[PDB]
Amino acid sequence: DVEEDVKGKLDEWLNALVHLDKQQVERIYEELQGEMKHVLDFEIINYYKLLYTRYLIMKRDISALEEELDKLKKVYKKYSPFQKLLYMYGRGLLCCLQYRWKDGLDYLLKTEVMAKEQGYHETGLYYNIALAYTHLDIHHLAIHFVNMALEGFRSEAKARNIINCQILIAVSYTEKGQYEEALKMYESILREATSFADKDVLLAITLSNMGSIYYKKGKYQQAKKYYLDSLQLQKQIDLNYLDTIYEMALVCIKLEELEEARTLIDKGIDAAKQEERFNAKLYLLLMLRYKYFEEAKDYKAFLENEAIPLYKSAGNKIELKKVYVELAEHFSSLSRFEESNRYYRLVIDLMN
Amino acid sequence: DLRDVEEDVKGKLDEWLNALVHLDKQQVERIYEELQGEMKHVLDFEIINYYKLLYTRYLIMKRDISALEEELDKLKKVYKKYSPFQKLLYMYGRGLLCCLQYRWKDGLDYLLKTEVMAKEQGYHETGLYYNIALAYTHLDIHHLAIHFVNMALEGFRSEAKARNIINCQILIAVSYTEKGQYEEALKMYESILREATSFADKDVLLAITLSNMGSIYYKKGKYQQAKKYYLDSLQLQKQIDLNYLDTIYEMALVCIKLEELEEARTLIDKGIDAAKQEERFNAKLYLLLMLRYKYFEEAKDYKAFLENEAIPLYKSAGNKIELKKVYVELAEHFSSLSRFEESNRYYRLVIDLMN
Repeated sequence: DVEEDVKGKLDEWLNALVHLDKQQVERIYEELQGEMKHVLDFEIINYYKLLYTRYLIMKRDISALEEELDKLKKVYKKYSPFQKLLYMYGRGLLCCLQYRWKDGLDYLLKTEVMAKEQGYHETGLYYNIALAYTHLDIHHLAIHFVNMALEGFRSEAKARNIINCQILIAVSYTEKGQYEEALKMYESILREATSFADKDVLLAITLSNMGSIYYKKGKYQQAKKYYLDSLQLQKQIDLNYLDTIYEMALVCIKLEELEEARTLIDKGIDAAKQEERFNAKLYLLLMLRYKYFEEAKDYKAFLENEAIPLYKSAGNKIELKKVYVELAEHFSSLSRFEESNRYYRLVIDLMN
Repeated sequence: DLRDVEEDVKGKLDEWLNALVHLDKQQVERIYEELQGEMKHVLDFEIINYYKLLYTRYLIMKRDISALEEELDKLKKVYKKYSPFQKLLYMYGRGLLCCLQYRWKDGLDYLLKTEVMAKEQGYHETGLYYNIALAYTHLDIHHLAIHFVNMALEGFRSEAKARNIINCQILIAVSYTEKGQYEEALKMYESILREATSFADKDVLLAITLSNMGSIYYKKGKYQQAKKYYLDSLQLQKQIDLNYLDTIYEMALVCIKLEELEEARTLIDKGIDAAKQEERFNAKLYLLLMLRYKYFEEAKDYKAFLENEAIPLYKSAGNKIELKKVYVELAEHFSSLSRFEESNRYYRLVIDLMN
């Protein structure tokens, strides 16, 4: 009977896990570990076990999540409709963390239809669904859920999530649509003045995209300022950082600033050798240096003997296509259209 | 009085809806002719337009594209002020319109918005999921195609509609075929060979399966098997339609690989005359005509037909899939005539269509 407070304590831990109050999550997680050893009601135990999976995604532990999620898998039959709900939710987030967006979406969609049946709501769910749809390129459905997520997030007055939705919205309308509508969304982010944790991380991304938008619009001077501001906001060395440098180095070329361009390129290269995680990005910067600061004779040489054989290792995306097009454009520029056709045909075979 | 006249019409309109959703052709035609004698009595703006949107679905079922536009272009400006369900009917009809016109990318765009409106109104249609996946198939986006058939599949399962369930299985095996997994697709088609016998239209199910199987044996290299599966498919094709033109076009290619040109030459002429009759087959008519010129007409005449008739036709209608095919043939042609610069030109054009 005394474990009915733990039942309520498990519900309190649920609130801290939904609104992501990490300071409250940790104190309850510790308090429970001592009290969870005594209680032996499996509708109360499996409650904690599933909330732990929710705790694991907050602690970004994929491996431990996979372990536990596979354990609860067999016990799924005898769960409560709400406990059944949490399992489907956890696997969705797992696949999202494993970037299996199609598999995650299936789980997250079931997570929605269960929540509706038993009359349960969580604003984070809509966001994840929207993030799922977005990362696998379904625009209309992504926008649908990200609005409902945004509506709920405004009612909860959490500015961090507000921007996250606004970023997604602006990104989607940028992928296929007018930039003037996407720029105002980014502009709305900058005007926003509620200071929170890692707001500067979001602004770094916001500025990075605006730099890209204005780069496509031809407005190079403005784009460079946005790239510059982004870089100085960036505190990491992640993939998003190497992108902005590569993009900014392009702007310097457009603005007849080959010195600043090469400097940025060299820094990108030096920062890319650091890890094998972005080994692909490394050669993108090399190609850029051969293209503008080396002989075209050597640029072709690097593309044929270094670039192409590198992307034998899962360069299947734009990277390998990029190398083929550049070579194709190279020969057709020298009016040597035969070799140009050869590489052009390879581009078609790749985009099968 | 006039008031109860409409009350019964609304009921009869809702009945016409379910017949148009569950595809009851004999029931659709029945209510359709009945409504025409009743719809001239009702004058309610809400009810009249409700009928007009439903009438579009009739035109889709009757596959009357030329009349399908006129009804939609008549509503393209004012539909925004209708009831929210009338919008969904408009977006849906417009979506399938693009599909019937082989503008799948545009069709998908409308269908996806239709699904968004579906969730907004608390009303979904399992048939919609299928069409979305069908559009996703022609766009070669198979991972999303598979995503939507599974929703349609489980939808069709709960609705106990075993016939449409098979349609999903066929579509699944199609994506697997394009995904390179030929063996798992064949074994999937064999399972349909047993399932087919349970339905009335079994002969049209076999013709499709035997066709798609023959296509797999064609991609493997087993051409002698390819013809046998195609021949059995054609022998069941007693109805001249889209599927007929697919089988007879694909078989012609098989007779080319088997160096049986005379039979291939015969098949094309039969397929050409078939497509000339109904103008819904213009896409495949000029596709069949390209085969006629590629092998049995001189190269210059083949080139002339591509530049002056093929491209203009596939440019008028946004049938980019076929326009891609024409560009490659022109690119490969000039490449043989050592006119690489003009060949190179078309290679740049075909890449733009893939982005």
